[PDB]
Amino acid sequence: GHMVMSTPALRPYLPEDAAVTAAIFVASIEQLTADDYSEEQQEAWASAADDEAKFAARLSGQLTLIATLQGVPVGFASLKGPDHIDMLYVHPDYVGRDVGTTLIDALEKLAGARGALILTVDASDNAAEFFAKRGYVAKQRNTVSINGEWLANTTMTKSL
Ligand SMILES: CC(=O)SCCNC(=O)CCNC(=O)[C@H](O)C(C)(C)COP(=O)(O)OP(=O)(O)OC[C@H]1O[C@@H](n2cnc3c(N)ncnc32)[C@H](O)[C@@H]1OP(=O)(O)O
Repeated sequence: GHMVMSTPALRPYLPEDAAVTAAIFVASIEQLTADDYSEEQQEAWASAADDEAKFAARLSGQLTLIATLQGVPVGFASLKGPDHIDMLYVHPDYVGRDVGTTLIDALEKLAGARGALILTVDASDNAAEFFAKRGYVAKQRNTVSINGEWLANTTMTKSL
C-alpha cells in the first residue's frame, strides 16, 4: 500500500508573485541540491534571483504556473517556447508531496496543446531521477556557466 497525495491548485504567475517565486527558487536551491552541487555552485545558481527585474521578466515572458497549498505558494514551473521546461522549483518544506509532478503534468498538457511532440529539459543532477521516472530520457550531459561558475546538467527529452 501507498499514501494518496492531494493535487495542489495551480494558477498562472502574476507580477505580485515576483518575490515569493524568487524565495521558493533560492530556498529550493540552497536546501535541495547539496549532494550534487558545492556551496559556490549553489550560490551562483541562486544568485539569478538577485537581478529582480530580469528574474521576473524570464517568468512573465514564459508560461509560468504556481502551485499552492491552502492558498500558499509552495512551488512553480516554467515553460519556455513550445517545448522547453525552463524551471521547476518546489519549496524544500513541501517536497515529496507530488507538487513537482502536478506542475510538470500541467506543462506537458500546455505544451502538447501548442503542437510540441518532444518536451525537453536541462535537468539538474538532483532532479535527474525525478525526470527519468516521468519518461524523460537522458540525451546529453552539459555544463552551464552561471555567474562565473560551472554546473553540470543533463538534457533529457520526452515524447508527448
Ligand atoms: C530546468 C530545471 O529547472 S531543472 C532544476 C530542477 N530543480 C531543482 O533541482 C531544485 C531543487 N529540487 C526541487 O525543487 C524538487 O526536488 C523537484 C522540483 C525536483 C521535485 O519536487 P517534488 O514536489 O518533490 O516532486 P514530487 O513530490 O512530484 O516527486 C518527487 C519524488 O517524491 C515521490 N513522492 C511523492 N509523494 C510521495 C509519498 N507520499 N511518499 C513517498 N514518496 C512520494 C515521488 O514518487 C517522486 O519520486 P522520484 O524522485 O522517484 O520521481
